[PDB]
Amino acid sequence: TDVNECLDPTTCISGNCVNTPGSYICDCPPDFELNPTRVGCVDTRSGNCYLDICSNEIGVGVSKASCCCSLGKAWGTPCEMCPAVNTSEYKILCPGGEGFRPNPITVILEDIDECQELPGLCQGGKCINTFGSFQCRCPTGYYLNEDTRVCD
Ligand SMILES: [Sm+3]
Ligand SMILES: [Sm+3]
Ligand SMILES: [Sm+3]
Repeated sequence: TDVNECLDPTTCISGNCVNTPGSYICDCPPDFELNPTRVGCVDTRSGNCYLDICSNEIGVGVSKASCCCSLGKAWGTPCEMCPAVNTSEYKILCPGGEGFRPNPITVILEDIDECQELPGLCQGGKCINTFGSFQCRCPTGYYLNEDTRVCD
């Protein structure tokens, strides 16, 4: 008889498993698509990332997870609000919690590089990417405005 692999927790990352004879299928939620190896779901669309809500663009042409699993509050056009951190939506979009996103091809979790993807988080300063976060240093004479993310 068949193994019901859906009882395995590593099965169908960010997706809904449906057991079949042989292995199983992963049903991806709306806006998500199955990766090449069929072990999980990822949102592969591109869109702008916004700090407020759609305004205050901090990233251009980035994925929704890179935006929303970081400091973004809204993403894309038409504007989609990032899911709140305690919802099932956030669990699906950010399976590794804050600061990380699944590789669009291997679905392996990787650190989001905020300096490469969301430069607007440090307007006018020097950004250093870190594991799970990033650092922003404003040049001498300027200070980080926490609400706008602009050195001054
Ligand atoms: Sm099976
Ligand atoms: Sm829902
Ligand atoms: Sm990072």
